[PDB]
Amino acid sequence: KSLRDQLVESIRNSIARNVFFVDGGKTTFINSVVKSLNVNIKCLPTIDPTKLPRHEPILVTVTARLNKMVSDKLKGYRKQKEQWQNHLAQLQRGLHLLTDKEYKPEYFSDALKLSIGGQDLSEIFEELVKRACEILDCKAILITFDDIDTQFDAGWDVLESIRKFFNSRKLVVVATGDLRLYSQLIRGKQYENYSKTLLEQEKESVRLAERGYMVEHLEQQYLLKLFPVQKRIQLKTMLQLVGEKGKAGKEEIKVKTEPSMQDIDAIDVRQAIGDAVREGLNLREGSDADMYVNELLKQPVRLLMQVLQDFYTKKYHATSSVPNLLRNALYGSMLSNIYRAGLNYEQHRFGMDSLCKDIFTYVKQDRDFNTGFYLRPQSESEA
Amino acid sequence: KSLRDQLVESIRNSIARNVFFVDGGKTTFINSVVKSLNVNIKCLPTIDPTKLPRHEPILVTVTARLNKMVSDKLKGYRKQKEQWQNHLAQLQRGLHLLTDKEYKPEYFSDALKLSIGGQDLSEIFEELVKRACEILDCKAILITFDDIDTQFDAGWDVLESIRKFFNSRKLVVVATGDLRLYSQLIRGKQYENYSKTLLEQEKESVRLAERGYMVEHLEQQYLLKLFPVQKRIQLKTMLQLVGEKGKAGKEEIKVKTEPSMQDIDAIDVRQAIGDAVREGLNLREGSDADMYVNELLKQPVRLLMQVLQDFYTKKYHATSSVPNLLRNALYGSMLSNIYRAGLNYEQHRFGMDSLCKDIFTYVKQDRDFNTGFYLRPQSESEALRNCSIYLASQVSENCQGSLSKFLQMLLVGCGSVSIFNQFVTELADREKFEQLISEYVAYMSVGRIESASHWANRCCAVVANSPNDEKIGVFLGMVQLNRKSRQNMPEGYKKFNIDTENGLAKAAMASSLSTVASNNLMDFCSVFNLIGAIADISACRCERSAITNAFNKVIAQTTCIVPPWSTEFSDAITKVEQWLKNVNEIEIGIRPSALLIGKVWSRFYFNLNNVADQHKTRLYRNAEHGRMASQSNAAKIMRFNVLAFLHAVLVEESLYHSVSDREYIGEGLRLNPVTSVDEFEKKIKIIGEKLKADNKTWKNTHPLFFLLISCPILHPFIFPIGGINCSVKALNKETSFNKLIDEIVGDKLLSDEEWDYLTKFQNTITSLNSSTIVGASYDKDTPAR
Amino acid sequence: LRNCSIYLASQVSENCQGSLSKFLQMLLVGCGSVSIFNQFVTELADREKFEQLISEYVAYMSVGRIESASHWANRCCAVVANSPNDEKIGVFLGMVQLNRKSRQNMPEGYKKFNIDTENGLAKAAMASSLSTVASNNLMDFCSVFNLIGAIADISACRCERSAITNAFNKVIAQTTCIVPPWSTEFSDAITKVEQWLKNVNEIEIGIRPSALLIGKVWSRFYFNLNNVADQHKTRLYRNAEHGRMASQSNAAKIMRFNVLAFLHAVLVEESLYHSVSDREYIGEGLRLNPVTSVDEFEKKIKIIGEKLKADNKTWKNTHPLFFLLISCPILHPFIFPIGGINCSVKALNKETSFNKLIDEIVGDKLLSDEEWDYLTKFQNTITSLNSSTIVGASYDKDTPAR
Repeated sequence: KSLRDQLVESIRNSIARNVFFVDGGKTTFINSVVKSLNVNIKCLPTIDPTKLPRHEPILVTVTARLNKMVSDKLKGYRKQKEQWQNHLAQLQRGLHLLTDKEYKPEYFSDALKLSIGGQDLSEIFEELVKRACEILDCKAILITFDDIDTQFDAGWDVLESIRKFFNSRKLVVVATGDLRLYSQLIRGKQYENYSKTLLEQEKESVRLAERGYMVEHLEQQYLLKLFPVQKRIQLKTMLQLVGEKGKAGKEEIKVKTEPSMQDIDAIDVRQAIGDAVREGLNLREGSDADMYVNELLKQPVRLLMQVLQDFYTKKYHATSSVPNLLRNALYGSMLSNIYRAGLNYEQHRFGMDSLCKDIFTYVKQDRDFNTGFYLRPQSESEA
Repeated sequence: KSLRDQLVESIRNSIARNVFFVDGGKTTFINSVVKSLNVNIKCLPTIDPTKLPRHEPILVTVTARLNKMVSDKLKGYRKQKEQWQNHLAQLQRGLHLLTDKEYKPEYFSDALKLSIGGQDLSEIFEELVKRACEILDCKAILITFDDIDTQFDAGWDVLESIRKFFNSRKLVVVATGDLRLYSQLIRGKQYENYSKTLLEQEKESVRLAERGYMVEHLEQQYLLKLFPVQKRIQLKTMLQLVGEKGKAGKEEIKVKTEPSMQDIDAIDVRQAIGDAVREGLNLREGSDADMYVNELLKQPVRLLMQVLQDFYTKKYHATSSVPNLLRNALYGSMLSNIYRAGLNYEQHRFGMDSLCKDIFTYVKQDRDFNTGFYLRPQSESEALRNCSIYLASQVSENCQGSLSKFLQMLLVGCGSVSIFNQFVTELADREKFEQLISEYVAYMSVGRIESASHWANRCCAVVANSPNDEKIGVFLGMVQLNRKSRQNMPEGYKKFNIDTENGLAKAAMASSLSTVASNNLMDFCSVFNLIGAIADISACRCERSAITNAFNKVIAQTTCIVPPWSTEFSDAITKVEQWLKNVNEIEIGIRPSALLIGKVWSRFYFNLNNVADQHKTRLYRNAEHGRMASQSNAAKIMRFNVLAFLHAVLVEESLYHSVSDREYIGEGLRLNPVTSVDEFEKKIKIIGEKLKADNKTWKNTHPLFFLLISCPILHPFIFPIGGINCSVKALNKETSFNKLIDEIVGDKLLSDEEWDYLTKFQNTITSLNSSTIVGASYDKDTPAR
Repeated sequence: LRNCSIYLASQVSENCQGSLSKFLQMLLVGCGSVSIFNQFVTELADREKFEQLISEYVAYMSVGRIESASHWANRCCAVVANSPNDEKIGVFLGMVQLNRKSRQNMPEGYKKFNIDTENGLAKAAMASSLSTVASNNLMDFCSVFNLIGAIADISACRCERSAITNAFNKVIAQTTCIVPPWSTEFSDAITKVEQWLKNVNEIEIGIRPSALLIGKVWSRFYFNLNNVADQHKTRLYRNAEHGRMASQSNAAKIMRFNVLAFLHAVLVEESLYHSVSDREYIGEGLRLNPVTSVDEFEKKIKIIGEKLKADNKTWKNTHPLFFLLISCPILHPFIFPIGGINCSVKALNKETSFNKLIDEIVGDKLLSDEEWDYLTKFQNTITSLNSSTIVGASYDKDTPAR
């Protein structure tokens, strides 16, 4: 992408917070960036916070990956090393601070032997990063964090590590995900600070209202802090990568419907969807088919991938009822949505007795009751 | 800053509680102070309570930093040292007191060996500070605490350490943050002291009330204690550092927009914001742009920094749509605010279907429902005030360069708020009120409209299930025409028939037809549906065939339900095809604001009720032919409803359209054409010959009015049969009203030989005059003399 | 709350200091936003319901987010106009609801209200008080609050003459608003407002009011207002027009005394509770309000008038706010309107001697004798409100004997 060139190239002249955020594929784009960086900038292997050991601070993972990169370099082609070890061991023995149930006085003696005073892990990690940058022939080390949609608790550890430890020039951070998720995490953590019995005592509408405005201000400032607006990345969607109604279509990509498809017969991408929709909905080429296609192009890119692939593979199947094929693909792809709405789960009673009741249920939650039986995709919500 | 000189200099002569508090950049100011101190006062490195190890008392961090400063000094240039060690070790071994789950007796023996008695950590730390002051050649050691906005639990440890340990001359404390946060912390800690089962037992309103007053007194005394009022620091805001309206501006600072900006080209700071706001909101230099800038200057200084930097860097980008740039910057900067309000998160469905629903949601939480569609930043709260400017940017970007989308904004968004107030609020508890809104959205199609005419069709039903006072079919902006020929008429009064109307007059007339299917399937001739029709043939396409079915959608009898709470057109199409091309070339040069669109609606909506009242009580048996100012019929009402639109657009667009720097309308007393065209004949005209002395046309300036006045759909309603006043006095305007219109449109509207019949037929309505209106008894005659 | 009271008193004292516009603001938006709620909105209201009624009353009233004082007064007209009873006359608290449809059979010369027959400043003063409320009938109210709101809006515009021009056009223009969700030709007048605004500008800076003064000025004003709403209510006879007497009242006399009720309220409390002078010049006397005649107003000005001289003081240094208000061209047409002047041998001795005292304060002489003579049997004087019919007014009996 030219947008990944964006991210690389602004990162390049961003060192001559320092955190770049990407909305949203996220994983594929992050990996592309990691590569395009290989004017030197080191890049740690992408960290997936949802796949790490559970109770393991992000600082531990970052330091371990940095240790492997530094030792792999140090190995080829000793004076430098034990003084990398020095900071590694001292960072270690200073790492009880993150994990302890409480403070015990034996840790005072640990804080009085000797550039600020004490055992502040921020300083030790920043010298560790200075170590790594001197050793690796690099200035800044790109700590890149992967999306957290699966389990967004780990996002809090990521945010705290970014705030407290990765705040340094020798580090540039690229995080990705959905900013609503981080909003949620931060707001919940901000509510955590209010004292218990205060919350159970002051329960007038004014108190909840002002505490809401207040957790507002705090969460907003937190996010403007860790994720500067100027450093946030697009990651457009599909409909933006293709034409709207024929008056657009920057960098069309094409999809492949058949096995042979010698990179010339590939029937577009807007087409594949239009053709599935027109065949399986029996809709003609009116503005209504382009309608359904437009809505379906706005989908999470995986959902479109899976529906469009199931349909066409089973279609090859059928040719060694298209609406049956599209219906099966849509049932599987939108399965969580229909199971939300209370529509019929079973395939063995699709028939049409359950179809009418499904439409009535959909109309009931879509309200409407006037154009709802059209089944046009106009509703409040994705589901 | 001179204010940091303040803090340093009062601290300097404050030692010759002792805690200085700073409201709120806090971090930058604190660091500046730490420096300005380097008459000696030692200063510990600034402590950030949110970045310390978790379970670590503030005393530990303070003592460690003091130990490093003392040992770094002690190193250069032994008798003193082991007696610093003595206090360090004894403070240590006396530090189990802060951390223990409980007391164990082995600690008694620790408290009996030997200036007060025991192992009180306060004394040991105060001697440690005396140690450090003797060693370092200083009197007082500035323990400076950094802001805690991130995680304000640590503020409690800070407060307790200040109260119990840093209370000493050899220590001066500078804390910073927001005093509401510390209020919260202290109040919660005070409630902590009340016994459990007491709290679960005494739960009368009096008990909670007195315990509230009581935690009041305690928290207040705590804060007056730890943070003396005389020692609290300003830390002004941005708007105070710059001018209010040009009558201020102490120590202006300037921002830099471009990379080169050789420390002279820096275009101010108030300017950068004013220029972003005026470009991305399309707001002109009126008091409204300085408005938005004033509100945005009051923001947390980081938010302004980030929005103002994103906008201008991406602007450099664009020059190797400004409203798109400002909208993106505002969306990112105010992201938490909009995500609070429940507005659309996604960028991939910004469009304008979600824009109208966003405005309705904002108005719902801003209450108002009367000026809310203005999107002015006036709300209770920071969150909705931010959302207002973000939505203004959304409107400016989405409506830019589109006459269809302008009418959309105007109708769906603003009307979706006005209609609700005056015709749906009479029903509505909060649970019930929102659900009434929920259907009003669902029925109105707000957020999911197909077409503007569809909204207007549904608007007819909503408006038509409330009015009273003799039950006439003369509603807000419409006339309910009789469709059953079962009523005994005086004179030539009879039904309405679409077949006797011809060509464009029929097409214009049929666009306004609206059928509502409650139980009687009436038919309304409504101005909204005509406006909705115009929106639907404004962005179809270059085709002539596409215009054809665009007609057939709005021309055809459109029938809808009341809410759940009560060949022959050949030349007209070329003409609409004509005017659409005319719109297409030159609609792209239109940058409206939520202010302009809201104010055009305000005039239009107001002018509408004057027509709904003045012309209501003038439906006589001979009032037809509308020859006079005090005779009205179904044709005169509709003509002035159409004229009310065009006048509203002309006036506000002469005032609030960012295509021209100034008004061509003049400083005058501004009225609406209700029963005659005095005011409309006027303003066009006074603008008409000013444009020439200014060497301007109706094209370059006043685009929207020019496109609307030139619409063939509107022309039949402008000079209908029986809607033209025929007095010697009244004609001098109306004949001179015609000329001005022709001169703008570029083609001459009615032939004299068509003009003569009017004042003594295609493209002119000839059957609405004698169409009877429901409830109009039509039994009385016009007054004489 | 006791601490909050003194804090808010300090807020009022600081913010209203040196500003006649902000003084009227405090007075109207703040204090009125409380009284109006009591007497016209409490009849509806549970605590959950009560606060929500307040929440809309704030939201509709624009309390906390007002654009202009006239906007508040326009919304105040609707709130006041959805409760009164007892024969359903259009004589409300501080206002008159004028008929706008000429469909009613009149005795005598009674007819509509028309703004076109009024001229120059009289028109401008009259049109400022026009208020339209759009519930279902779009009536028109001539309200003292909107006139006070108008004065506030042309008190802090600026030094310009053009800025005053559109300041007029905002308050002059037909202002139309909804009921709450719970029911060329002005050339010389502008120079004059431009005149009086400069007069205000030099010397408004020397005005330091208190929550006590502002609250007490409102208390007198608000009280005087209901005496006018009752004494003049039951005096609308067919021949009560020309207002020649104390027991004959019309739409012009009611409004004049509503304006006089304001000016008297300011004069009295400001003689008592304004920190610009150490003492009162009003005297230890029994203190009444001008309701049906100007006995009390002719009085206090005067007793203050010649005390100021023995004390070597002027209406400038002492009693600033009253001096600025009495000198406002906007108010003058309502002071001596046609049919609002009592024409009894007894009653005139005050009113002719009421005129002199006013001229001597303002510094310019208000009406020419040859304008004064027509009054006591025309620009800068209201001549069309006398014969303007009021809704509900019987207008059938003329001064019922005994």
